[PDB]
Amino acid sequence: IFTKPKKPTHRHKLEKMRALKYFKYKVERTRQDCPHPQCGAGVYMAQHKDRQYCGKCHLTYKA
RNA sequence: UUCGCAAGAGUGAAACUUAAAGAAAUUGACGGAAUGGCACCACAAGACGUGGAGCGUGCGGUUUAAUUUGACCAACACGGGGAACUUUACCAGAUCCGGACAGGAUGAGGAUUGACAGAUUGAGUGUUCUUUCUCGAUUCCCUGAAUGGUGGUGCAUGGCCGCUUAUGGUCGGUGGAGUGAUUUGUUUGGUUGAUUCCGUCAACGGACGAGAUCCAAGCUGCCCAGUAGAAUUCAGAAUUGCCC
RNA sequence: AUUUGCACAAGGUGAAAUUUUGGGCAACAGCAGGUCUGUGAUGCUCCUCAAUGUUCUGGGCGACACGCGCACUACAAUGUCAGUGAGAACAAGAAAAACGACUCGAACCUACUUGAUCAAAAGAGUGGGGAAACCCCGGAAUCACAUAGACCCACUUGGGACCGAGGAUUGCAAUUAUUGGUCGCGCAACGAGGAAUGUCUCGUAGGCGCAGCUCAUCAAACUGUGCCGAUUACGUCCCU
Ligand SMILES: [K+]
Ligand SMILES: [K+]
Ligand SMILES: [K+]
Ligand SMILES: [Mg+2]
Ligand SMILES: [Mg+2]
Ligand SMILES: [Mg+2]
Ligand SMILES: [Mg+2]
Ligand SMILES: [Mg+2]
Ligand SMILES: [Mg+2]
Ligand SMILES: [Mg+2]
Ligand SMILES: [Mg+2]
Ligand SMILES: [Mg+2]
Ligand SMILES: [Mg+2]
Ligand SMILES: [Mg+2]
Ligand SMILES: [Mg+2]
Ligand SMILES: [Mg+2]
Ligand SMILES: [Mg+2]
Ligand code: NA
Repeated sequence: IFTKPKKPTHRHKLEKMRALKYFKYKVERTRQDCPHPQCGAGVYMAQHKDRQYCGKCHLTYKA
């Protein structure tokens, strides 16, 4: 017998057009690129309401 | 019912129950039955102990969430088992899939992987949520069947080990004897640790085991040493005579 | 003892005199002996995604009124301390398709020196060794000492169990003391052990250490090794 609720398995979410919202004829990238040279271009830092985050190298820029 | 003084004797069922009971021989095993041998896992002559104390360790019991389990001469410092984590098989929790593959959904208008921060939490563990980034077709979702398991069953097994069993034991062929199971060979005697030999003989011929082989140790030959040593010369240095 | 034969007993010879000594191997039949906890040995069966798989965290396998088997230490003067001497043998020792340099280095063992103008245990350097090469002339302790040393028959300078404080080391982690080292505790029993019971015949028993093994750390275990070394019998079938 267990008392804690069962932990669900993590499912990946999606935006279904996530590349469109990164860019903005003239094209501008709405996401600041990763300054880390290893990640390079094409890796965009996340835009959280608190800080910026890189998916590859986990670099974090606090506001 | 007859006989008897009586004890009883003669005569003599059935109901019911039961698959054997018996008989003679054979091979084992056993004997508080004989005979001959043998062993310090036996004794004799003894020696050191153990059993008494403290402590180490293993086993049991008790306790515990768990105190994981096997083994009870031939279990108990034994599983090479002297476990802090691991080991670990037990207990309280928490991850991962290491469910290949096949079939069917979703699916690059994205199947999926991994994560900073703040919460969850034992965890500064993305284990889960909020949040979005990231990786891209490796996964994920469902059914089947696979996989792994110090899960069971050693009374399903292999292999290995222990023990019977440290003694001298074991088996055919052909021949003899019995209806046969079986027996002789494989033996009365002496000898040997020895079914070891010598003799004897309804046997003769063999095959294992014992012995032999093998490994060390003690004596020794050859060979050999800038990875072993020795002796002898010079050269240096030390003691040097009255001392008690 | 002997018709013979097979042999035996003493003594010679000899390093060795009867399976030379000690081991290894060891038949045929078996046992419902043990092992499914060695294996990618294995049949059947059980679990299999909040798993009996796997990993991680923490506990446990060590818990203690007790019983039992094995071992270690003792009960002291054939002694305990303190000092000095002479003196073994088996043995072990370091690493990669990875880490740095560019094939070599480091892991392992050990010697020497310092620490040290002041305890041990440490900590550090400098070398050496792939092991007949370094350790190493392997300074083991039982032992010895005419050491003119202390103790003097007492649970005592026997015994060293239990426990308290300091400090060091191994490890990612030492609390349930990991293990050494220091000062205390010693007033914990134990003064030779009932009934029963184990092993042993010569370099043996007993006593004494040392190495390997398990091992990052830890031996009262085991597997070997050497050292000091006897009493007794060399017989029997009374017991098993
Ligand atoms: K016949
Ligand atoms: K037999
Ligand atoms: K002390
Ligand atoms: Mg009558
Ligand atoms: Mg005898
Ligand atoms: Mg026996
Ligand atoms: Mg044992
Ligand atoms: Mg664990
Ligand atoms: Mg298995
Ligand atoms: Mg069996
Ligand atoms: Mg078997
Ligand atoms: Mg016969
Ligand atoms: Mg005889
Ligand atoms: Mg005979
Ligand atoms: Mg145990
Ligand atoms: Mg003392
Ligand atoms: Mg052991
Ligand atoms: Na099985």
